[PDB]
Amino acid sequence: RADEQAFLVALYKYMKERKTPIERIPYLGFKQINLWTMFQAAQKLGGYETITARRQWKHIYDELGGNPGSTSAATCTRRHYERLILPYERFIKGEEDKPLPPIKPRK
DNA sequence: TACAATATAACGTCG
DNA sequence: CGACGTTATATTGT
Repeated sequence: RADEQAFLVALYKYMKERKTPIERIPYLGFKQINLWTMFQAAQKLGGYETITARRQWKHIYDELGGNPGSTSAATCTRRHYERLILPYERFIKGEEDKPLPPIKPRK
């Protein structure tokens, strides 16, 4: 929890210095942004790499919770994640550990 | 004003 | 042929 929040406050400074602050990223599919949660959800559903190979965000919506009437709630989150932690998991996957391999065709 | 997010509808794929 | 999943479009809110 605390280190994801610390590294997303560091991203918040860097992304505000890139004309793309969290001040223009108001919500998460159902609830508030809560980055650390959609991150650990994506890391259970196979990182952003299994997500891109399978459109597994519908399953991230499963780890997030239920929201009546949605069929692409977490799908919108994909477009947030690709600017809100896809540029920062680069330190996790380049200078700590790579638990997400490039092998992912489909099923 | 314009931009971003969420919801709904349609299309495609799989069973 | 039917059901499920994914993608695209539209509407609403900030």
